[PDB]
Amino acid sequence: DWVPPEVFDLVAEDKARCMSEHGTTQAQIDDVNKGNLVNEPSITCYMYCLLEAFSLVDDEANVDEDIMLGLLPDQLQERAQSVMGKCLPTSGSDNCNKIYNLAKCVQESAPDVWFVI
Ligand SMILES: CCCCNS(=O)(=O)c1ccccc1
Repeated sequence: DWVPPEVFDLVAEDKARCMSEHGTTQAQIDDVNKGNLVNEPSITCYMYCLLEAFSLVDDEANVDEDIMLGLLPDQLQERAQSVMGKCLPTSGSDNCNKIYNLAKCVQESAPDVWFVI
């Protein structure tokens, strides 16, 4: 992807901790990236965890859209803003479910945009 290699070390520790906390496998992360998302806490709570770690969402999974936009290439920022227009605010039964709903909304609307590290 566009995702530059310097992010993967930026995220490394948070990734390990989030996967550990949530019972997440790499296989599940791979699936979300190839389009396949289910409402399983091991993956949905992983995405919430990682978003939180980078201050992209609050304690109720409200998305900080400015921070979110500022971590994207200006190439995408346009298309991202468009997708957040549609898919924000978040809604759901809990923080994990809220991010499931968001991922799903983005994936349907913009395939290029919802990547998971
Ligand atoms: C727009 C898609 C956000 C969800 N992806 S992510 O949670 O893996 C993530 C990506 C980049 C930084 C932090 C978390």
